[PDB]
Amino acid sequence: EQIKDKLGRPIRDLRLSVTDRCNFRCDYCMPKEVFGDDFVFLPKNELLTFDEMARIAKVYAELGVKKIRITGGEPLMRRDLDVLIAKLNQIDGIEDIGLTTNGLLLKKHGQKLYDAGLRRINVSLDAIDDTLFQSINNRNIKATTILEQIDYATSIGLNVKVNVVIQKGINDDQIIPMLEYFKDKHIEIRFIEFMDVGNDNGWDFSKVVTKDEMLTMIEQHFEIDPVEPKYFGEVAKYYRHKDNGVQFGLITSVSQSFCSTCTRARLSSDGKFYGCLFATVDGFNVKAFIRSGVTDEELKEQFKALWQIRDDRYSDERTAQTVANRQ
Amino acid sequence: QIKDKLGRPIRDLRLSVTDRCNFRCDYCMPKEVFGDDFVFLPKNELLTFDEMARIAKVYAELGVKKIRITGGEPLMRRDLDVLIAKLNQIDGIEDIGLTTNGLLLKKHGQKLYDAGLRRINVSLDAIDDTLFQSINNRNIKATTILEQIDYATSIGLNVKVNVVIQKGINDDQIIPMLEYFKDKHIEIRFIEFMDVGNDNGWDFSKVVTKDEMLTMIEQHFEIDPVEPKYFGEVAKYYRHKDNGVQFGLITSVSQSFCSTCTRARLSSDGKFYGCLFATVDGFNVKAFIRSGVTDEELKEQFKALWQIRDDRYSDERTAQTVANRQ
Ligand code: SF4
Ligand code: SF4
Ligand code: SF4
Ligand code: SF4
Repeated sequence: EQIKDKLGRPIRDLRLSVTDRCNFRCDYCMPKEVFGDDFVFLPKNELLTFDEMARIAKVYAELGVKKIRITGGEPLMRRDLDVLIAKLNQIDGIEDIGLTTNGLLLKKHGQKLYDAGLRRINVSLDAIDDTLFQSINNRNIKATTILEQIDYATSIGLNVKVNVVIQKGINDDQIIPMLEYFKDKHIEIRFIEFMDVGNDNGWDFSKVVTKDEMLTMIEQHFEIDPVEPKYFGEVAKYYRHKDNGVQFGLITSVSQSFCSTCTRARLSSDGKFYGCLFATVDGFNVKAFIRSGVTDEELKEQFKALWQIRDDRYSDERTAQTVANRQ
Repeated sequence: QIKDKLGRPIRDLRLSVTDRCNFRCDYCMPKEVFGDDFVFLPKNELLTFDEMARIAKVYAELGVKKIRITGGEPLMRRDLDVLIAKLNQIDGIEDIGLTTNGLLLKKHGQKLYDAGLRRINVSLDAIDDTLFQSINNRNIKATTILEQIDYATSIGLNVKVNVVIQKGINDDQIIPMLEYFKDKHIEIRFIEFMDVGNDNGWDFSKVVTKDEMLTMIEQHFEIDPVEPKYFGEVAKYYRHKDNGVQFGLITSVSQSFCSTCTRARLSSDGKFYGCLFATVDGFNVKAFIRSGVTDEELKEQFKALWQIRDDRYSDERTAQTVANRQ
């Protein structure tokens, strides 16, 4: 029931990638140069079905999983996503189901999602200036559009948090406007440090605004009290606006790596297992495993086996290398 | 550049130099355990200053740049100045530190300075005179150690103060001690208390975390964060907005830092440990060296001990505590 990996970390979260498609082409994720006109995405049948996803989640739930986060791609591009949600909403032990999206399709699908049980979403928005944000998504989408979508999602009863990845030299200046806009809207926003491994290969701080620097900027425009961790392994450092009372987080993904508390399992859109967001090599083929015909007991012992040999710790590895890189 | 099983390099050597002490702290060398009964290590079963020197030279070639002298109380070791001198003559040990309870600084502090000591850390767990004797159990007033800190400063020694905080015992010293050392222009640091429970996770009942520590301080003081002085700096630093004196908070438990841990350790009886915690007896350096061995062979041996190191005791606890809840 509680299974731990080789670093003593229990399994708690399941990340389900639902598609390899996206409606954006953001330079650090799906740059046009690689996913341009030529690129073949997965054939529809090479994706896991909703039934398969639900059966996988049922079994991980028996091994201690309690949260599932839906990702892609842009998840909202996957047709009938609401059916997935309904089926995950029927699984004992799963207490939270989240989704992250760029939000463009929230007016089109939000209600169906909500109807099937979706209550929380994370929206990725890397800027609030329209011209900057188009330079980031590369698909001519205005930030104003996404603001509108966020307000729709809110209006229908979704709780919305925003995630912002900051790259020094690109969206530095988005921090204060975005803090402001979402303080107004009583919405929790979170600024994430950019992860970029140089040639050495430790962390490339060239760009890279750390939590510490970000904080220096913030405190000059807003008056703030830190907010004590709700629980023990909690990733984001939170701070409160004295006003008001509205929270925002800072995610020290590079300056202060958190592999020691990382309880996350991942299934990719092509149905393979990964024990870390980074991975150069193909994972165990869960998809082909279950398609060969297997019992639930068989699946469960395989997921258990996969977690018990997990020792991923990519960021810590980059931190140790970075330190070693001071010869 | 030699690295361990977690890609951590060797950069720091901690040289324990005695097993003796002039205090008898309840939490460390209580009179129950180390009474007047106790036979400490005989002179001859301690590493000599020459083997220590020898071991530093070799570690230095594997990348060690810093040496911290400890023990129980380092200043009870014989002619500590002669060791400090020899260590100071090795390329390329850049730094030598020493942590003491400070009692003997008026006695030995100039000898040490003359020899090359420039930096020290004084352990002081209280500033209140009554409380403090209840801890050190040898009738030593905090004020006595304050005075030693002052003398050490007067002769050029750069001083820092380490306070470990336990919840039921120490709490109320945070603020007075920040006030006293802010006045004197001395960096003080408050360390979180490490203590494992039955379930083998952290025990927070005796902990005042960094985060809670900061709420007590921000009330009494006007404060700014201070950017890490370098990636993976351990102590979180803050400064008084007037004045400009910095203090530190060390998050032992609320945030394990095993991933940056580059510390090799040698005990008073001459054993190597890769971690401050460690049940089993460590590889016996004193017995090795004392047979017939060359520098190249010593180095090979240290190089091998380090390449096989996987210690991460605090992360282990951290992960367990996450597993326990629940
Ligand atoms: S929207 Fe998200 S998934 Fe799509 S390219 Fe941008 S970062 Fe990637
Ligand atoms: S780098 Fe991988 S192992 Fe570390 S916190 Fe991120 S997902 Fe977890
Ligand atoms: S002074 Fe230090 S070594 Fe001596 S008993 Fe106290 S804590 Fe232990
Ligand atoms: S617990 Fe051991 S490995 Fe971890 S930082 Fe402390 S001494 Fe180093």
